[PDB]
Parts: sequence; structure tokens; C-alpha cells
Amino acid sequence: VTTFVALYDYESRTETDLSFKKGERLQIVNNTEGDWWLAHSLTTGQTGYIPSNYVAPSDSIQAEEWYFGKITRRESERLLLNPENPRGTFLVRESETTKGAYCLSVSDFDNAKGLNVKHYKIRKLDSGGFYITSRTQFSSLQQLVAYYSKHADGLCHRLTNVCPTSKPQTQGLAKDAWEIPRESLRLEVKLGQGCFGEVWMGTWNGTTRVAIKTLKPPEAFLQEAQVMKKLRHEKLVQLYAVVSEEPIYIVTEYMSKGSLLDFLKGEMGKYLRLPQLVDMAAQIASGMAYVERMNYVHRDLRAANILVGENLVCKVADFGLFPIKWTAPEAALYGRFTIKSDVWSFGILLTELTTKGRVPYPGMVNREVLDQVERGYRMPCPPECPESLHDLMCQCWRKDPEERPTFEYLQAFLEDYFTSTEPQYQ
Repeated sequence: VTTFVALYDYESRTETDLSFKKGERLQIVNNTEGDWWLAHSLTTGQTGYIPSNYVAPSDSIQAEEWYFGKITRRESERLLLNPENPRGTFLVRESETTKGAYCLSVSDFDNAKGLNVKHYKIRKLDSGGFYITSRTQFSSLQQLVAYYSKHADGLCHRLTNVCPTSKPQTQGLAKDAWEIPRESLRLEVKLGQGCFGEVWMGTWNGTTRVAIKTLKPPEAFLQEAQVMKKLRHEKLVQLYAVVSEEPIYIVTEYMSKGSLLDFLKGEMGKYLRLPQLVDMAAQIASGMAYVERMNYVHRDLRAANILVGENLVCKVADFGLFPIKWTAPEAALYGRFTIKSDVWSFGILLTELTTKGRVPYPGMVNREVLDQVERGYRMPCPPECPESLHDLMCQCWRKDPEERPTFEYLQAFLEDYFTSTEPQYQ
């Protein structure tokens, strides 16, 4: 009754932690809130720390290969939207809206709609009962799923394939790692170079694929990397460790696809449809909606400071610590850098997003822009970019910061852009 189960396959990166394959039964006595727990594999007889978020009690709903827990409706769609997923690919999660309730997200396919995802809410009747419909109830989510894996009963499709999912991100590199030794990082590929440093694709402890931001020739930054250490969100690139000795290094989560900009201009940004870029914009607003309620400020939001992953996952990087074209007037003429100037910047990012990577104000020069904008100038609606998306941009470009939307609004607006006149759940 202390047995946990591995949700995904994990590989060691230290002498103190331990590798384990998805499914293995681990033994953990003190499962107090924490990121790393000392566990014992009943399978291997091995002992070592493990990322807490990679296991779930064996006799639990979370141990269900099809229960994604508190996965957001959008990330569930992202996952469920994988082309290599037959109709009926599903997952079960907690409905983040009508709290207490549960949700069954199922993938479909119809030419007049293409790949889509139907969200059937399951009402966990207080009295225990469970149902997607009243005329049909069960005692466990495991049974409902069982039943619908053999019966459509109205559902768009019969529950078939359990929605896949790659391994998540451990929180941190190791149990206590943070200000690691420069001797552990093995830079092996350069993918950047700015006026503040470069960004390599290194390796930590030989096995770990990280990302090192070398800021070749301060110390008063460390005190800030601490607050940047706490900010934990899915749409925010994770900062693993930082080095004191100069030059100062910054190890961070590695994004296979690279920056959103390049990704846009490359040989992929073309086949990128509108619901794609809007999704990509929704992720970014989510991350910034977090940076927002955390009372923080990015100070330099743009498609260059955004990294992309596998299934069009986009994450905000560099948050915290020139780019006039992205800077809100007040920030450039008063140094007033707030979450509102950040919103301004976000509207500019919407133009790169909707213009395959095109530069904001294609025709003006740095100095020009600041002045054009002061007189009230604003970019026009890009080619084939909905006029409704431009209206959203214009709201971000309002003169008065207190007249620009919250990222919470931007996210909400962006997540429901296409399904505005449809019901949340079937």
C-alpha cells in the first residue's frame, strides 16, 4: 500500500537517483510533497531518488493509462490531435471549468471538419455515481470507459485507443542541483549568438540533454534567477541550474524545434494553418498569463524569445531580464516596463505569427517606428490574417496601457477563437 507505479520510463543522471521503466512498481515510504522521493524498485531491487511527478499509487485512478488527471482541455486536444491517432483515441481528465466534474476527450474525423476533439463531460454524482448521460451511470470511471470502449451510445465514436504521451519534464535536474559546477556542462552544438551571449546544446552529467546560455562578459542577477527559479509553468521554459563563476552559465530545458521565429521562417512555417498559429499564440498567452498573475514581467517578448517543441508546443523563454519595434511607447520613452508593455509586445508577436515570421513594420527603420507609433500609427491587418485577430492586436496596441487586455483575457479569447459559438462539452 506504499507501492507507486512509473507512469513513464526514466533514465538516471546521478549516482543517487535511479532509472525505472514505465510500469515498474516502486516502494516509497515518505511521499511528502516534494519533487524528488527516495524510492526502491520492487522490480530491480534498486534504490535512489526519483521525480515525484513520474509515478502514481498503483491502486489509484492516476495509475490509469488513460487518466490524464488535471490536463488542460487544450493540451488534451494537442495530444489528441496527433495524426497517428485513430478516431476514438481518448483520455479522461478533470474538467478545469465545472470543478469536481470529470471529462472524456475523444478524437474524431469528418471531411467537413477534419481532425477534431469532442469533450464529453462526466458528472461525478455526489452520491458516487458517474455519467456522461443520466440514462447511463456507473460506479467508476474505469467502468464507464470500459462500457464506451464497446459502446458508442451517442458518443462520436467508441472508446478505442488510449491517448499516448511522451515523458514529461522532471522539475529540476536532480534532487538538489541548482548552482552546478561548470565542469558538468558539455557544450556540443551552438544554435545562437547575440549581444549578450550564446546558446549551446550541452549535456549535464554526461547523459542529460540541457541548454546552456553563456552570457560572456553580473552577480546581482543570481538573486533574480532565484525568483525565476520558482516560476513554474508548462508554457514557461524551465530553468534548471545556474553558475556563479564567470562567465555565468544558464542551463535550461531543451526545445527540439528551436525558436518560434526560425521555426516560422523555415520549411514548416508554410504548412502551418491558422488554427495552428492561433494555438501557438494561445500557449504563449497562457505562459504569459502565468507570468502575469505571478506579478512578473517578461520585458522582451517576441517570436525570437519563444521556443518550440514536438507537437507544436511553444514556451516563453528569457522571462525576467534595443527591440524598439516590439517595445510599447511608454517603455521606450519612460522605461516603464510592465505587464501591459508586455501585452503590447504580444500584439506585435501576433504579426510575426500571422506573417510567416515577417519583421514588424516591414519598411520602417528602428528610429522611424517609435515616431510613427507616437503619432498613432499601427500596423495594418496582415494578408489573410482574420480581421478579428487584428482587432485583438489593436487592443494590445492601445496608447494607454490600462486600456490593453490581460494575458488572461488574451488566453481565454485565443483558446475559444474558433469554437466561440459552440458548447464547451457535447
